[PDB]
Amino acid sequence: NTLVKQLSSNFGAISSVLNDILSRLDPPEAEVQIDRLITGRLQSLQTYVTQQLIRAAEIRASANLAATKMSECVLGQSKRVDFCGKGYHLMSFPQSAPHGVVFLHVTYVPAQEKNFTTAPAICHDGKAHFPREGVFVSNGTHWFVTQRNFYEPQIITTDNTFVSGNCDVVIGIVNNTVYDPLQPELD
Amino acid sequence: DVNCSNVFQTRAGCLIGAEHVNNSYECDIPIGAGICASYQTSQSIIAYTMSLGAENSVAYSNNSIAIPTNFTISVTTEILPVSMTKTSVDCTMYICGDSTECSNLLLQYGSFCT
Amino acid sequence: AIPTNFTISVTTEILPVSMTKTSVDCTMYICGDSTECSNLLLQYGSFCTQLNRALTGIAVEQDKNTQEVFAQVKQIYKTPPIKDFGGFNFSQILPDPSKPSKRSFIEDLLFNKVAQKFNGLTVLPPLLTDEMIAQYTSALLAGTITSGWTFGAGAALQIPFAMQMAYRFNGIGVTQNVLYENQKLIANQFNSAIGKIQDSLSSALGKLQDVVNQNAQALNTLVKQLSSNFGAISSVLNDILSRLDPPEAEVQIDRLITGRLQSLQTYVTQQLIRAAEIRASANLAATKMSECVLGQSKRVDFCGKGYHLMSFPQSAPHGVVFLHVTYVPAQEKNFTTAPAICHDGKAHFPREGVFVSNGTHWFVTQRNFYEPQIITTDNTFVSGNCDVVIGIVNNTVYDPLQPELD
Repeated sequence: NTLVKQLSSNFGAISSVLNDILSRLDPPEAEVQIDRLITGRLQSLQTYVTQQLIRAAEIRASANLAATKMSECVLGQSKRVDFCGKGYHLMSFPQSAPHGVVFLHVTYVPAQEKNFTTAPAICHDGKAHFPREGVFVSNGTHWFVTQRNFYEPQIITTDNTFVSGNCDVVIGIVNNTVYDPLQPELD
Repeated sequence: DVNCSNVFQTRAGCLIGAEHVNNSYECDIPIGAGICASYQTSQSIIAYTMSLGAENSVAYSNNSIAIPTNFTISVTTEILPVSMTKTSVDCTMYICGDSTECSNLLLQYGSFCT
Repeated sequence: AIPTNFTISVTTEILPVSMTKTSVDCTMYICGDSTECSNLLLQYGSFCTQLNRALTGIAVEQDKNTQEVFAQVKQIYKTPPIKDFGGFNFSQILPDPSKPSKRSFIEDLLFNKVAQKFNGLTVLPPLLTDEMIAQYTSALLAGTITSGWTFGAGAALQIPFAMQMAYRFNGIGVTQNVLYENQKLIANQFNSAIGKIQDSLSSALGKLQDVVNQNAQALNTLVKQLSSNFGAISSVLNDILSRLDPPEAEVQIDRLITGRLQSLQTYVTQQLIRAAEIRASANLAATKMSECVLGQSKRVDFCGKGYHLMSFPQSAPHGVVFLHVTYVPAQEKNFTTAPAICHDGKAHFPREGVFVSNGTHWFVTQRNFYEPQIITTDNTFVSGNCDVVIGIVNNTVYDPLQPELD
């Protein structure tokens, strides 16, 4: 609609019609009137194309950004933090849209939580025990073992705890016995 | 940029028609200098300071860790453009019409329209 | 070569998220305390109408970039009252209450380094002040030393820093038991790395200064154009009308209006190009906020230089300062390795480590640290015979299942 208004503007002349200049004015003296009309429109065309090149860069930047999310969030699982939506992304569902695309991410965000006591290490017979990938928790006096996501207490055995020296090197290490399933198997 | 009932003089401007209160609410209409305006409580246009969020703190401990017990499933929606419309502009039709001398002067600027 | 020692190094990175705002109007620039100037400006009103909609379209994007980098959560977290963070002393990144502003000592050190409106060069004031930006940076540093990565994806989960530091160190392949055996060594190297950055920033922020210089340089260009004649004899509109009548001065006023429209189209073109660089840099800075600060990103040459463990975002005028914690090994030796070890006709392949030797005995350790461990059957597994492997040595396995039966 902006280019339509340029055809009606006189640009300092007496009329914006090309046929009107060659009717009321002689051709030998009409060269100074048509030149101002053409020059006034060339500045509008150069500005129009300049704006289209800038808007094309924003669309190109959005197309390259959406292409990475199409080959990672949809095709495969992206382990990045806050990339495929907002939370632990699992799978995506791309949907079509006029002059665009709509993404449907399925995140995994926990809900409520509780509070339990922990310990950096557990000392048994002078050997420091460390978890493999879990975290030592405790409800009452009992010391259990769970993962770092869902609350699933288990029994602290020898398969989840490994020795790594003595107990006089860990600052703030507690003292608690460790159940050994190998002993009842030999009895 | 005017030096200054319900007159409020801030670092961004001068608003006449909104009473400033000591309470802080959520932002809505941005004005400047971290001051927003909204239609809240009779109810009229009042001025206040925008709220940056609910101030809270986490009790730091040395022998306690929070373990989540319940998990939920949330689905989000994002909008990203892909393409737009395509147009075309020609010098022989937009600049000149059904004339003859108009196309003669355009030949001198043929490199621009090309 | 298996590394035996580890060091802690902190790198810096200056990236700009925003700039200065400036609004230009055709009224206080092209026209004057004159009367005929406005009449001619109505024929070229379509050019100035786009200026009032293109310059304002940049100011709405500068405030939007600030809501994507510094605005990540909806809760304002504060620092805990206990200053004991597991042996690590935090005071350089925490806001000092004795200071008049809510900024730390590092944020206050970089702040010291970082007539025109009468001609139609109005400056729009920013929305977010310098006090509200420091509040968002304090909430990110509070959740990092406490939670770390659980506050940005749900509720805040409290966890001591002694056990949280071991989780950040296991993201490279090293076990967690090594951190507890050298807890005093990491605390001495972490505090020494902060002193090197503090002394370096007290005696160069060129990424945030060149942007301001380019803004003021383009403003002086429009000032020089108003004093020119553009083919006439004067520049003030109140001087030409006082000596020439409007019926005869129309050949000079049109040249001044046209000669100023070229500078407006050139100035608005450079602002749109510089806005694309700030918008592109804002998307890259917002990505590192959710990758380096939020979570442990294993990307190479992305969160500093080397193995990344944690980050600490800071504040900066028209920018953002990051403090990554890199990991680089040092002091390595030479040991003899072997692809596999044959026992009673079975090739034992490792699971996560590699066999090492010192010329006499044969040990086994991981891929990132030298830990002298005996050859066990629980750390390896059999797979076929020994005549299908090109390179394999022969050594007796201790077999931990033998002493258990005695």
